[PDB]
Amino acid sequence: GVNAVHWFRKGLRLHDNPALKECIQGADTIRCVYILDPNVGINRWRFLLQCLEDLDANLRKLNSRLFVIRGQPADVFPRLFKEWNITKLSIEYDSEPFGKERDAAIKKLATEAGVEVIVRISHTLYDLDKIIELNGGQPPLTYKRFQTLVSKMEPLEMPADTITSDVIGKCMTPLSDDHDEKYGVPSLEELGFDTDGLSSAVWPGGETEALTRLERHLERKAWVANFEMNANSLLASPTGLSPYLRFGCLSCRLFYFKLTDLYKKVKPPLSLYGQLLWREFFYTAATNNPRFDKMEGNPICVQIPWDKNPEALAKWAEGRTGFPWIDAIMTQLRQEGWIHHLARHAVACFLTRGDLWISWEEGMKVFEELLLDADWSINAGSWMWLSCSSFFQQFFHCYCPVGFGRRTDPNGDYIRRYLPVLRGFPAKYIYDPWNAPEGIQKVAKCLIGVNYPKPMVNHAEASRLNIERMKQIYQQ
Ligand SMILES: N#Cc1cccc(Cl)c1NC(=O)Cn1c2ccccc2c2ccccc21
Repeated sequence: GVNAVHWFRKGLRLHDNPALKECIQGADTIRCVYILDPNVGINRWRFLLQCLEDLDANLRKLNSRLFVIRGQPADVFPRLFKEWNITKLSIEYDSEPFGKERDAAIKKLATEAGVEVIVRISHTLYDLDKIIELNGGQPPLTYKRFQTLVSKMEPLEMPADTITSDVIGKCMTPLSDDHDEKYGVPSLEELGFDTDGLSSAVWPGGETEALTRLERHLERKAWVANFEMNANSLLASPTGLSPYLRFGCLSCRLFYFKLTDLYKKVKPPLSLYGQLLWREFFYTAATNNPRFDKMEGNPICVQIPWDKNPEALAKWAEGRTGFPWIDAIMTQLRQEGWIHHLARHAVACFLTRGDLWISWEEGMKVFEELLLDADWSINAGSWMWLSCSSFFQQFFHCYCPVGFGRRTDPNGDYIRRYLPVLRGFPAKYIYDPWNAPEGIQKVAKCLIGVNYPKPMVNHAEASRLNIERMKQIYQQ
């Protein structure tokens, strides 16, 4: 008699799920559980709930259900193991340090109850511990070294077979009459969110949406882009995949295999999988470093004397800096949950080494709240990279908070879109409205300093001083 539980955390999908697949074989019963207890904003929570709704719908097609349990894993699992006579628990492996800690605690609870624990890798292409072992026990802090080590790995695992009725076979899911009340997927309102002024999501969550986008994304790559940021790129794309990769609606391995297959048929260079390998790079760097998201106590982070300035930080996080390019980017972020990678560079440089001299830790927390694709490893890694705090990054140049926006969207339509208060300004002044004469401000029906703030710093001087201060941290 084998009674199994598969615990969803990431990997919110039925395709390429080796842990769920392995759990199901030889089992008599199976139940898939998600555990949630009622720094995450409404867009991230809405995405998660839509993922869980899609999972429950797809399990329903298999004569099963998703079980959503409200609580803490260490508090709910002991009695669950007992009630359901559980003998096997499966999880997709979590390389991140806090998830490792949580999973080690559950493993000991499982052992005490005589429960076998199955762990399989499917959030990353590679076994990250084997990369670290290859490198002598420390992760590589350069991309080229990472590539070299990966080229000595065994060829990659192919994705596992989707969970179907055939896979499930004679295994089944016992279902109680009270299932939809006791184990049902929560609502935003039940989590405490006012959904009064809530437009529908720019980024619908779920495996079904992810796989649809994946197909269209490949057609676009071959047919339209031919495998090769402008005003268009700043706006969300219907074939963008990154929030689905972060939540695990889309397998990174399935994506990788589909990309290689598409290229083979139609026509590979590393640029074909550039994005996916940077993902593995930061996970690898983070896995053995519990202070990866901190400056102090973080052995890979340069110690830099950042300022504490809650007023400036709040202006940055709420898009009230008086620099329209920065404010529009931070507005799209809060409203929609995604901004272009190069827009992230711009606002991150502004907050840290370029202008405000505020610690990268603070920007990382705002991004963790608002960015759908901001998993902990890549977010902390990127903020250290941008602030010149690790990965041997140097302060060569500083993004201009006027000129970069002006070069990406010369017309300023992006500004007019997210900062409609500035819609009346001509392109000559749209990125530096404080330089507009009062008469232009009067026709635009926007008095700078009254209806839209004046710039919070002088960029030419703040950047000059900042570059100086960073230079002198190092021996000249
Ligand atoms: N990929 C990659 C990569 C590779 C090398 C260097 C950097 Cl900074 C990289 N990050 C980006 O380009 C964009 N990016 C950011 C930029 C600034 C701050 C946070 C983020 C962030 C968070 C989650 C996901 C992508 C993110």
